[PDB]
Amino acid sequence: TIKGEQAKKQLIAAALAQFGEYGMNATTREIAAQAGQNIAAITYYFGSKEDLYLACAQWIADFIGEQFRPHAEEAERLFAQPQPDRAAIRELILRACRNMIKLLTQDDTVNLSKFISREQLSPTAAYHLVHEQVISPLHSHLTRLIAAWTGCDANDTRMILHTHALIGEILAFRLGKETILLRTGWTAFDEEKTELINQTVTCHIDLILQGLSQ
Amino acid sequence: MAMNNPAMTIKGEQAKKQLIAAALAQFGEYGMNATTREIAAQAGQNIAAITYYFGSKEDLYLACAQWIADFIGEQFRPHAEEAERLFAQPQPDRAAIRELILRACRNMIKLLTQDDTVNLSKFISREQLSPTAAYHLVHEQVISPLHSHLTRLIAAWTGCDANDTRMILHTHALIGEILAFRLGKETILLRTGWTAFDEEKTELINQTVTCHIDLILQGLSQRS
Ligand SMILES: [Cl-]
Ligand SMILES: [Cl-]
Repeated sequence: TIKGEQAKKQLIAAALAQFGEYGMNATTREIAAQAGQNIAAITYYFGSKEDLYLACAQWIADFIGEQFRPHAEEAERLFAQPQPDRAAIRELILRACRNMIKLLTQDDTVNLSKFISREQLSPTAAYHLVHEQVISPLHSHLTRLIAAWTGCDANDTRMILHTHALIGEILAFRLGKETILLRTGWTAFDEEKTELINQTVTCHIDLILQGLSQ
Repeated sequence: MAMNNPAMTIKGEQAKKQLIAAALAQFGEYGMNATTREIAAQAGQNIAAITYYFGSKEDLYLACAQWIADFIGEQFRPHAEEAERLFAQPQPDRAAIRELILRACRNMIKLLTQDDTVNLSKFISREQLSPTAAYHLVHEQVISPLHSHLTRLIAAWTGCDANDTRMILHTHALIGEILAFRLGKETILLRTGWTAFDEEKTELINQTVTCHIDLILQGLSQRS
């Protein structure tokens, strides 16, 4: 039971790396070897390679959800006040963006990004599980905060597109990781360099918020 | 991974092009755990032809990278030529600089909402996160020159230093807006309710990204 939860945790971590690189042409053999387990553990603990692929998506959704939950709760508390400040709405936008930038310049989330990025261009049931549980709630959370600050309608197609483009700036330092490392000459991100990325994206958000403001 | 000498015959060149198209699809999806059997079947050629034309699966993988570099390079050669005609000007028209930035962005967005470039995007995205010799081929030949050309245009507009770490970061963040409708394709299709892009929807995307480019250009030129 507790022996099995450690085995399951190693299997998910190894599957995330192999699926992230190879999709469903990852092998149970290589997943099990990287996990320090026998190939039978995949069938025993998860049912099949296919079921382990979905458990990888579930793990990613749970991981993002635990990061996202406190931001949603803080926003609900702010909008419960009779007179929220526009400055406080902006601060929620920036705390969400800085938290995403931080996680997306961290080595140990790279396999999560690989797994999701593959599913963005070839979606399976895995993508829709993560989308419904957390990616859509996070996208809508940012769309509504931006609409709340600017005074626009969060459900307008244009607002959704505006927000999507902005999120692309946050994602560019992970999805364009090798491009920006070579172009800056940095061999790796560190705290000082993540702070520069924060300032860059914060600047663009402020400019776009001010331009959209009613 | 090594380069291959070019085919001596038209029929050879055509069969190699069929193999590269199929290999982009299979490598795009599966990386190096793609199979030559599935590549050959998708191409309508034989496994043995991969061996004769390319030598190995890994050499075919590098040929895919080279094809990507040539394709992007030809799409943005006219932009590069126009940028150099501007750069060599003593009195560069700020309006012309902006027009070149917006046209490059609109060309990128258009290509990145076409179905027939998805496999290219799959191939590069995996290489961004797990780079091999393939990424560095494409980077040196076209990605870095295009990235640098857009940075230099933004710097010219704003009056900043194109080699400044700041300008490189601003440019990279901006390019992420242009890539977002491909790299976040499924997210934005579901969030909008669209089942597919089309002319009209791509024009809406272009209007959105253009708006952002203008707001950022204006904001970065303050204090100049
Ligand atoms: Cl297998
Ligand atoms: Cl093979």
